Amino acid sequence: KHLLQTVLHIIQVVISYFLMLIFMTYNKK
Repeated sequence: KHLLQTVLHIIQVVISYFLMLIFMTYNKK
């Protein structure tokens, strides 16, 4: 049941790996 139960963790890394790039851009000192 709940196939997202995992995807959630997946989207976690990616996002956790993307934000690190976004934040830099959306940092807007």
